[PDB]
Amino acid sequence: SVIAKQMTYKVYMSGTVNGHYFEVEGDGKGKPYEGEQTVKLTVTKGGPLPFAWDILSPQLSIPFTKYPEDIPDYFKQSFPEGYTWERSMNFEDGAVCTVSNDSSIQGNCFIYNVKISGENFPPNGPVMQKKTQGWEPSTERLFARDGMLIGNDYMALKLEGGGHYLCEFKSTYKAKKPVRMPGRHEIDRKLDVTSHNRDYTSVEQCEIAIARHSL
Repeated sequence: SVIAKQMTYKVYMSGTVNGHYFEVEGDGKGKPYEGEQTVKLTVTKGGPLPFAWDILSPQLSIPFTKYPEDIPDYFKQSFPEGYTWERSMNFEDGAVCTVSNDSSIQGNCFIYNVKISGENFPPNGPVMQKKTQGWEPSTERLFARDGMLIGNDYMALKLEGGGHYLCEFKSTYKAKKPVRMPGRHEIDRKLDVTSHNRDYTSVEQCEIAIARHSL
């Protein structure tokens, strides 16, 4: 098996949010065929971050998605060569993040190299004021276009006080070799920061991701 029942990963993140440069490194692990994973992150430059951790969390592992047998797994198939992706996060207050990734493999361990640029978070908004309280469970909707997978997800951050802060995700996933393409399908996810030190220079997250047919 190119992809084992138990795998680890390494993530290298770098970027700028509202002009603040940072880097994050992480060690992850999980069960690719069960859609379960966890990761432990360390802020290696620019910490403590002056912005909400929640905006980094969806950039920090799609091979850990449970696909049923009858839906081709674009992500697992891409290995050993791997894939890249591009994503924009378009917040309801005009803030935008642009994200890019390379995903490769080293034995039983994935390597992710992720780059983020976030701009125009309002100084007094929930991201710069660290008032977000994690993402709601979501359903990303995916389809094939020219050997790529196109994803869209209407995401929502919880707010201190009980409101929500909306964000349109648009993602394009690109295998490095041609793979068997799936039809239209959806991935249900839950993503949670499970713990952190008090200044978020160490942070742990978990994700459950499961694919199913579209209606």
